[PDB]
Amino acid sequence: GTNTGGVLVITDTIIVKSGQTYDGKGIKIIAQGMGDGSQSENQKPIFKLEKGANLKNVIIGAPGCDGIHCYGDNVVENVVWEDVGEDALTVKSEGVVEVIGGSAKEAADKVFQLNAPCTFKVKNFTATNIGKLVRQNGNTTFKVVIYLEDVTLNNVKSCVAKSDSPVSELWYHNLNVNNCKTLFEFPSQSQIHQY
Ligand SMILES: O=C(O)C1=C[C@H](O)[C@@H](O)[C@@H](O[C@@H]2[C@H](O)[C@@H](O)[C@@H](O)O[C@@H]2C(=O)O)O1
Ligand SMILES: O=C(O)[C@H]1O[C@H](O)[C@H](O)[C@@H](O)[C@H]1O
Ligand SMILES: O=C[C@H](O)[C@@H](O)[C@@H](O)[C@H](O)C(=O)O
Ligand SMILES: [Ca+2]
Ligand SMILES: [Ca+2]
Ligand SMILES: [Ca+2]
Ligand SMILES: [Ca+2]
Ligand SMILES: [Ca+2]
Repeated sequence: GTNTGGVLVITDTIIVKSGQTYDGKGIKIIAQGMGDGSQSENQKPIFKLEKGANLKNVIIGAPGCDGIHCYGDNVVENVVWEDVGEDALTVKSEGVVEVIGGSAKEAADKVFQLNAPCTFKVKNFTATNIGKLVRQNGNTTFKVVIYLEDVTLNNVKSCVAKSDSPVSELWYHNLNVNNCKTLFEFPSQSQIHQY
């Protein structure tokens, strides 16, 4: 990537507009004044992806702040979270959201937080030292469908995925998990399927 070795220091959330692709070309981003990457719920996202916005080829350095906010129909490709903040990426509004490539590390709690009905696919992705890979917002009963395809996880302190919704589903294909308490916390294990 042509921005590789550059560090971009930002002081506000980067807004990517509907239909646009923000291509970092390998830039590393370090956010200032947007949060400390703790579990405080009051930090800013590094990126806000409007519905139909895409993001690719960015390394997000510490502090991870509130990661990437996705408003739906978003492709997030080859994004590396060096040090996840409060959470890495949140689905804020309905649509399809795909994380393809990249990796995440050092998530004290969630990597992916799903706050609206969505189809959420994680493909060709690695994560190390995480609490949960995927959480549907606690105590909600709207439907998410999660796909984990070619995903490798190491050191999962809580679980791979958690939902409190009976109608939600998780499908996985080529999922490799090392050092994990419990793979899935859903109302019923029959919500979890391979393919
Ligand atoms: O980001 C959170 O703290 C959070 C997200 C979930 O939507 C809520 O259910 C709640 O999660 C609890 C707990 O508060 C949190 O600290 C961690 O232990 O995960 C829990 C979980 O149920 O996922 O808070
Ligand atoms: O709830 C749903 O819409 C779906 O649930 C499962 O995924 C089932 O395999 C589908 O055939 C469809 O019924
Ligand atoms: O009900 C609780 C709220 O949704 C709040 O906890 C959210 O902000 C969520 O943790 C997140 O990080 O998006
Ligand atoms: Ca948290
Ligand atoms: Ca949170
Ligand atoms: Ca958050
Ligand atoms: Ca962290
Ligand atoms: Ca179903």
